[PDB]
Amino acid sequence: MTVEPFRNEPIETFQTEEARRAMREALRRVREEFGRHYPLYIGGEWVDTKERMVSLNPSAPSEVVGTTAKAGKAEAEAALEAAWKAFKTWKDWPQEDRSRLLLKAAALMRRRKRELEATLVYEVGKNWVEASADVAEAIDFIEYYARAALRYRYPAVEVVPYPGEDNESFYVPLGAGVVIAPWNFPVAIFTGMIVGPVAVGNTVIAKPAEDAVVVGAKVFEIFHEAGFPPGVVNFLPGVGEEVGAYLVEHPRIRFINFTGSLEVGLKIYEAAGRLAPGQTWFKRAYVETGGKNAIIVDETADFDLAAEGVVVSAYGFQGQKCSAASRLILTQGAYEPVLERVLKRAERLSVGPAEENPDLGPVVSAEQERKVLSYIEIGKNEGQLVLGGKRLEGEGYFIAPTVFTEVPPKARIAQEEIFGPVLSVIRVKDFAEALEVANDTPYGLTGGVYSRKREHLEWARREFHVGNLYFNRKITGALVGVQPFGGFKLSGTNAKTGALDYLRLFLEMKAVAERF
Amino acid sequence: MTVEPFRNEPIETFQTEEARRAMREALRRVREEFGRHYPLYIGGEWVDTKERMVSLNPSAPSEVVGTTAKAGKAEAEAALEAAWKAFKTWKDWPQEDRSRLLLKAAALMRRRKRELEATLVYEVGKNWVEASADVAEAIDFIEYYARAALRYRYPAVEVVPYPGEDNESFYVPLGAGVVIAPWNFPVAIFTGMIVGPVAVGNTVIAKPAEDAVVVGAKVFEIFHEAGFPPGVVNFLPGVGEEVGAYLVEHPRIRFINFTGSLEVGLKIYEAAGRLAPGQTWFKRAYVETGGKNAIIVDETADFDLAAEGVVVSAYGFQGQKCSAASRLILTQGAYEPVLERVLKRAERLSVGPAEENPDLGPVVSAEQERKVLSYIEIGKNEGQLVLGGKRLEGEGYFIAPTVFTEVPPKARIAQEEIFGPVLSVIRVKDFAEALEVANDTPYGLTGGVYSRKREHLEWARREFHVGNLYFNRKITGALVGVQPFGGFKLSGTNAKTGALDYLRLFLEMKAVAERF
Amino acid sequence: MTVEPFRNEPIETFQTEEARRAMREALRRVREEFGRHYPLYIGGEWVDTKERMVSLNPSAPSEVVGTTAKAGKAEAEAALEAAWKAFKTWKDWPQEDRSRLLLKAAALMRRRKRELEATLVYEVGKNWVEASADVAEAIDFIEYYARAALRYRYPAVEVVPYPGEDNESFYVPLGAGVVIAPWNFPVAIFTGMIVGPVAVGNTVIAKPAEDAVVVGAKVFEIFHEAGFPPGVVNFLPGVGEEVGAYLVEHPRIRFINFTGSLEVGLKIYEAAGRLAPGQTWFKRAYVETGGKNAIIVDETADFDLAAEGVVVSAYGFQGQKCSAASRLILTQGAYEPVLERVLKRAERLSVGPAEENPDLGPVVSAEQERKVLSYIEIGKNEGQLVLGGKRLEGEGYFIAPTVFTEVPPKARIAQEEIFGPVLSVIRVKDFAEALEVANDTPYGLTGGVYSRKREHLEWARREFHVGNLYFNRKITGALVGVQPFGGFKLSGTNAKTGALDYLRLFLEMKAVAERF
Repeated sequence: MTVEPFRNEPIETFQTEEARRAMREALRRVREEFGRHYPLYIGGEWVDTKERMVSLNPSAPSEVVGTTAKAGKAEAEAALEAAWKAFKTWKDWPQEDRSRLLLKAAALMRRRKRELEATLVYEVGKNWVEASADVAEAIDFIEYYARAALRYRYPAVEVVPYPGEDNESFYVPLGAGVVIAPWNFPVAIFTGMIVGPVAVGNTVIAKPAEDAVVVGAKVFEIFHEAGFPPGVVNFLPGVGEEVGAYLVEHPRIRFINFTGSLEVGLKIYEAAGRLAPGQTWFKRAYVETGGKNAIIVDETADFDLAAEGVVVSAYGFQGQKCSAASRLILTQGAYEPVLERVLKRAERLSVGPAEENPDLGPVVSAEQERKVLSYIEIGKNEGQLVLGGKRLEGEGYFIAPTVFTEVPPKARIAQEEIFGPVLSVIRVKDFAEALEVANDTPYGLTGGVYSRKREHLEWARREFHVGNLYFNRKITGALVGVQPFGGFKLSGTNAKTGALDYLRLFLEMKAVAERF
Repeated sequence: MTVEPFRNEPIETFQTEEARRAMREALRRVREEFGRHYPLYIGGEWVDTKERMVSLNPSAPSEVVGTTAKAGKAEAEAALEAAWKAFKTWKDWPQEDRSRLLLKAAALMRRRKRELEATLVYEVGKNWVEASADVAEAIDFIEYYARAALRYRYPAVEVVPYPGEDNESFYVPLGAGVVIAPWNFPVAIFTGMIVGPVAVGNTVIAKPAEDAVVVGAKVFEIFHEAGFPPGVVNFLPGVGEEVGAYLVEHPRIRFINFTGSLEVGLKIYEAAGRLAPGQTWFKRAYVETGGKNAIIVDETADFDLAAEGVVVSAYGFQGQKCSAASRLILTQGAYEPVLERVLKRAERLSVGPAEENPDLGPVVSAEQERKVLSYIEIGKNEGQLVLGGKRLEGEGYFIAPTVFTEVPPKARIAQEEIFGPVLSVIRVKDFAEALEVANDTPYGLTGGVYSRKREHLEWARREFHVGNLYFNRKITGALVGVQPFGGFKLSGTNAKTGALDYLRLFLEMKAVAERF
Repeated sequence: MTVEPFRNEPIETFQTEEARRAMREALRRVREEFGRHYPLYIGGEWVDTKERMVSLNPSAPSEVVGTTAKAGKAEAEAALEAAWKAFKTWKDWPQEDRSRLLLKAAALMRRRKRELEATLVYEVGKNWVEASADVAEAIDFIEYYARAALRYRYPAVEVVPYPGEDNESFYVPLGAGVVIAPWNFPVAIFTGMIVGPVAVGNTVIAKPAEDAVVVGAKVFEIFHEAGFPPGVVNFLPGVGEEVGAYLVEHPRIRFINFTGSLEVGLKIYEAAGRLAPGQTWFKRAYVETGGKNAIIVDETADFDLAAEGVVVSAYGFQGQKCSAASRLILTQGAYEPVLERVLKRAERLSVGPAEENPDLGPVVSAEQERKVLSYIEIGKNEGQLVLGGKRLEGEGYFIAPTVFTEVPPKARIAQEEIFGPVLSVIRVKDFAEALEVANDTPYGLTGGVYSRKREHLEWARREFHVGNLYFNRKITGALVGVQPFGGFKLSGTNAKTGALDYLRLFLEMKAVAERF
């Protein structure tokens, strides 16, 4: 190793005056630039288009936070040509050189931390700490993948020798692929999905989520200053499925890296399985498609600790997380004690403009607002509404922390991903039943258990079928390197982000023998 | 390690009297066993059916090597139920226990080596050494995967620690899957495709190729004797696409491991990408789909060494190998010298009943014979026939070693996998043109270069785009452990068999954190 | 590793206002609970008895600090049955699970640090820092052994392979044993002696020292909350030798872990060597039996540094340490300079109620007071009393720092462990003679040398025969992991605590071969 061992970027808590002052300055700088226009980034240069996209402030939707160019099929094709042209030489860069490029990008991002956080606050409605955790995670992905990539350097494969021959196996990148990023972690996941494949020699065309095109553009400003060769990374903000569909079904797209809804993920995986006219390979598609995550609490748990972790997991970033606790499974002995504590804590949560650092900002868009409110109506017909369930005053998309009790395990609100501040509480007889209910959903991303009984925790370690399980702590905020992130079942293909194994997905192996 | 380091099983050459005596007795006993009936193997027991399948001797098709039961949808469903029931407990076996079971199976297979080789001679027409290499490779897969599986034992993932927490990541098997094996390596690949997934905790339903159902049954006799728990491995010989289609599209099949034609592989990959009604996961499909492999020879090569390697690569097992040299690319200076030597060597090759240990036995079936002969007719209008090109006298499916020269790079016989004793010779100006022609096919499995020029060899190491490349030696016969086997492009998904990476394909990762 | 690398728990110095405030609050909480009664802990539950034991405050013996139940043979038998019942399943727990249980216990103990320290202050008379070091050491043992235990996980033995066979050697725990703990480190050593054996699969019956039964009970409150399965750890406070003798001589006690006086240690080792009626194994007995530790100072030393280290080593916790400097060996050139400095420092030491954080609290009991005063009388007949040697005013067992000079090397006070604040100074001609005198005792636990001469230090490294040797620093306070603790000769069996080797003592090995 030529750099210090990996360490996670500290998440700013803003408990110091300096931190608060720095954030206020960043917020002012960002809003003073709400009128900025960000073009597409293709072949190492910013390319503008006739049509544009408008990004709004979810805390005040009548306020524009920026505009960007709008990519169509023509621009997607141009980006693909640039990506393949770049791949021809980028794949030959020594891994040490590619890793240093990533490290430079991380250093540049770290120096623009407050700016990016403030952009997240205004563009997607994250409060201060949620914003800082997002940017810190992005930095972590860059730092982690830069180091992990070196573990695959030429020639990395362990093989059995043979007399009179040299047998050498090594990894090579796949080619040019497309990244389809989410709006809930538009800096962190957007960055990770791009730099992971790029680190080992692939080139990428990235389509940011419509609701977060501005912060995505700022991330590309960092890639540009870092010096990635033209074509290695491309930025294509767009409206609708045009760009994404064109690339996913393209015969010359080598791989697809996607994080988003199951609905879209299913279509992408199906399309990737088809041989487009003239295609000369089997496409690889990696998809992370959300979950319906539960936290189980039994009668032996520290009820106050459990309540706190549940509230953080259920309402952090307004519950707009694939890892969010949307189900609370309580055994009979823990039902009343835990529910009472959860309600008392939840009712004290503040909701308002994200920049004022409330416990909850607004949901991301009018469409998201419509979906969450629709699920709330569905919930009133399946469970018992005991807290919230209403839209709050203001143009911003403010929704109150909501809790439904007596929810049947197979109810729609207990099975479908709402992606909003809505928690469904389910009462069960014992721990065995808690596990059965926890596992009975089409998903398997995150899960948690609050209990002091060792046998219950170890039982869950072996039987709570989720990719990321947490005991006596929140189930959100997986840290790069510490907790490989990815799920089972309909939560995706188990592409563990923030783990050594992630990079292997973007490599193929060659074995070369020479008989002397 | 608790066993000796892995070593490849020696391939018998039958040069000693002892080896010849043992082989003659084995061949006689197998022949005297002609007509035997082998049932299906489901849930730890042999289960017969009303309908049956017949396996013929390609060297004398009027002879019935044996018959087997015929599985339908009902039997497939029963096998799937047994496989999932077995998975529940098999996945919990300590890895050391599962690995010892594999080692036992390898010891049992080793003691039945001559019998298995003799069965290959009669059922699929392999001469003696081709048969020995096949069985040796099967033993190698078992020995290799038994050891490789231990490298993934609980808790195998390297993670970054975090204060006040235990963070443990580990691998777990996927579930019950289906294996669709080829007829050309019915002991080796059949075995490898099954024991790899099983070694790490998965359960399998195996469908042998129609032309090799008898030897597949004998491999299952070994699995049964070894003691694999009921349901862990299941044997389902069948006719047509019924069984395979039913399982590949089944909502309860977790993964598909396939080796065969590109036509079938494309259909399987597409089907695996769809969510069958009620399916609760994204299916994994691994496919190895053949190739159009070339050997390049330039003017600096040892022409005699090259000619020998080309003949072995092109005509071994009648060219019925995904790794077979079906293209010979000669630079201008090497054209006449190498072609003259190849023709002289090829015309001396003996062809006849496999039991006689000829250089070439028969092709595997009447349909395969028809297809190869059809391609020969096509080739006559594309290139210049200079050797063979016809069926020989006899009931067996005997085809003479065939050579076409001055073949256009884009001719059908220079692009499509014939899978028969047909070599297409292409004349190019220089090495650069040779590499261009070598890469210009939809495949990328094996390739070779005969040259003394270091710069050409190293150039090919970087640019001859195939998964398994060989210099100054044959391009067939990849050894387990020594040469990870798998290709690029339409040759498949690059699932490298006989390599540590192979087992990772049949595992998913879980990350569990406990905050103390 | 799944947790951060081991680090020693910092020892609180109470130099901050917060630390002092926290201690004062803990002291108040502890004394407000002086009326508490603590039962025995058997089979996962607190079990009370008719008879009780009273624990007194050595700084004010008329004040009761708590009462506990009193175990007899019947309770010892009940605990033994519970321990064996638990062993049957506890031995099968994955090591990772057992280690996590220890880590939980450490976290719980860390959260109750001040409470435990305050209990040590009131129950055994430790001043503030001595109390904090004790609790910190206990936490260290738990953290260290939890990690060290994983180094022995299945299958940990390195063996030579053999053809056609699997040869696997692994460790397994012994069974149920008894722990007999000391009163001088009633949290640290009490904890270490228990959790070490327990971590690798053994079960334990622990008998706390009579003078420290209350703090021992509080440690068990931690074990109970942590969740050790019923029977794994048992608490049996008792009076006299009844409980200890019954268990040590029991045919069903597998091992004995003891730390205490040589008198008792000799009897335990002798008893362990006998086969009790019906016994089916050779008992293992580990004993740490004190010492008569010396610090040598030659004429090249930093006299001020030496004097400070000597005073700390001789009078820390009133000299009631197996590692305490009870002999000061001075070469002629260092005699006057060092003795003068030692006397000036020692005469400034404060003595009084432990809660006021004096340099010295009271000795632990009336019996200890009687013993120390008796040795002081013996000393007046062997050496020259130059400092202290008197009981101070107050009901508390306050004894002044004492120094005898011109002490013959073979005098009783220069050979027998006083375990009180009594230092014997011996003058010698040169370093060679210093080593001879240092080695001429029946013990060999700790020792120290203050010198700047490299040749003298390295000479001592090779010839000062003690298990724990220190150069130019105090000879007490061995840190877990840093300084494996244990001695030679009559100081014990050299069971190095806080070292990887410690756990091996509680394991036996099995070798299993399978011929395939």
